[PDB]
This record gives sequence, structure tokens and C-alpha cells, in this order.
Amino acid sequence: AVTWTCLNDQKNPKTNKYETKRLLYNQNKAESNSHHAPLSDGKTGSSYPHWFTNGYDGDGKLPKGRTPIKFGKSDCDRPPKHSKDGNGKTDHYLLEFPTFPDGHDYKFDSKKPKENPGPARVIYTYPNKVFCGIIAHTKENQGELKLCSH
Repeated sequence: AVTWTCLNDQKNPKTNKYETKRLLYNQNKAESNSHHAPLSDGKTGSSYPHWFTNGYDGDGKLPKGRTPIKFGKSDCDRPPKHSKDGNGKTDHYLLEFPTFPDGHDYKFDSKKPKENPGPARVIYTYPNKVFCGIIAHTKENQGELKLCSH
């Protein structure tokens, strides 16, 4: 359906240089992976799906240098009322699952061991899970998560 593509900088060990590769993700897989994982902030093996601060602190306000990934939604931009385990009575926090391009459902339940996650991640509310988009770290898997574009 939709093709969420991101541009992450990979430090190729062969060339010891940073290259900007195009990480194409299939929304169908993101909206699917997210429709497989349980809706609970840090309550699984790999912890995932973990609450996505989205720049927020866990209430609605943002720390020093407010940079909340703007998806273009009112609920995705809404204050993510993240509780203890982000699982109250009707918690509406923005979760961030590590979505894969292959379209597999990474073992997010596998605590130990637990292979390294992915750069591009799926973002979606709860329990609505109104798939907002995919975001990836323009610098490998750490740099500011730039909302991929389809």
C-alpha cells in the first residue's frame, strides 16, 4: 500500500564512512507489526512496544528543546498520559514499536537474548492504534527520529 521511506546515515565499516541509505518500509507491515504486539509500555521481553516520549516527558510538556515529531494528527500530538507502565484505565500514550523492512515481527517478547532493535519505528496511539507513521533516526539508530515520508 504505502511506502514509508527514511534516510539513515550508516557508518559503513568497509569505507569507515557515513552513507545515507534509503530505508523503505511497508506501512502494511508497520500497521501489521503494531497490530500483533501487546499494547503496554515496557511490559514485554524486549520491552517493546515501549512508550514513545515523542519529545514529551510523560504528561504533555517537553524537556529542554521541545521537538515532538509532528505527524499531522491531534491525538498523536495530544498529551501522552503515560502512567507507570503506560497502562492505566484508558491511557492514551504514543507507543513506538521497532518495525522491520523485511516485514517480520521481531521477537519483541524475547527478553534474553534480544537482538539489537531497528532504526525505523512505527508510531501509533492507543488503544486506537491509529497508525500515524514511521520514524527513523537519520543518524543510524540514535540521531533525531525523522518522521519518514511516503
